[PDB]
Amino acid sequence: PKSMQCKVILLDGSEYTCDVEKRSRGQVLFDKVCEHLNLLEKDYFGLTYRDAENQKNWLDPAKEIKKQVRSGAWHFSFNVKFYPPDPAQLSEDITRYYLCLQLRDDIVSGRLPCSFVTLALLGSYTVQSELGDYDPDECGSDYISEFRFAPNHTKELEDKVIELHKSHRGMTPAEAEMHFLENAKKLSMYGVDLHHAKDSEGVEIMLGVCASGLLIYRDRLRINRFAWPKVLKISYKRNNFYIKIRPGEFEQFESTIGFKLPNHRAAKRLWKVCVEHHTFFRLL
Ligand SMILES: C[C@@H](NS(C)(=O)=O)c1ccccc1Cl
Repeated sequence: PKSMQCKVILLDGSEYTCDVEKRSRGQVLFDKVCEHLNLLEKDYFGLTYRDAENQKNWLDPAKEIKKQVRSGAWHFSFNVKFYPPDPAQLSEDITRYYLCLQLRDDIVSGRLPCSFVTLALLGSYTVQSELGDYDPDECGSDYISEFRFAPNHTKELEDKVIELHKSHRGMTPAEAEMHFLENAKKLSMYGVDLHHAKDSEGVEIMLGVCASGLLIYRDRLRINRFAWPKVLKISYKRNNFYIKIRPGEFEQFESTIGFKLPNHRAAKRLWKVCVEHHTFFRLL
């Protein structure tokens, strides 16, 4: 039996290596990674890989790994797939911990925009969790933390993290992690997966997929939002992604909104992430 070596970037930035039989389905690798992480609440997570145009794809746990990575290296990342709208309801602190690690990367990367004060508050909870109670000894007036807090660091931000850290004396890691989540979960881009698209008039938009529904970011003025109840059906054809919207009571006919995606693969990827999030919505 022939086995392929897999490399998985974990959310702490470390590498996990294991072997699976070469015809293995994604679930086999995912189960190994989750066991390594002592993770039981597995349904919120997934593995991604980078394709031959270097975009993120979810590894489908039901399909052979070889038919998804195809020509590429068996290199993957471990990621949050479904962001819980209420992290306080997860059963395990270790689940909340990995969710925090993912969000820290969402913030540093700029995928999750955050005000100065929220960047500092989130950072303050990360420090409390990681180092425990504030200590002046390892924090001079010139202190800069090893922790990455934001897409752009300033001395201002470092100082505000320290000032807020001082207020958390006696907080345990699980408590600090829960506060981090209670704040992060309220950010307007929490758990929003963004896709570049053009509207039916060829105007560049962003489509966001999340637990509550679909977002169309035409720009800062006019964000259209479709709760999952409002979406009748989704479809893709060629480079096109179409959404059917229920009529208001007594209107007779649903409306169709069409979008142009970069290519066929980008359309299919959007479709699949919408289907997966809609099932998520359905079962909450
Ligand atoms: C899961 C998906 N099915 S379908 C028939 O492909 O549109 C769906 C069905 C109703 C609303 C939204 C979505 Cl995403």
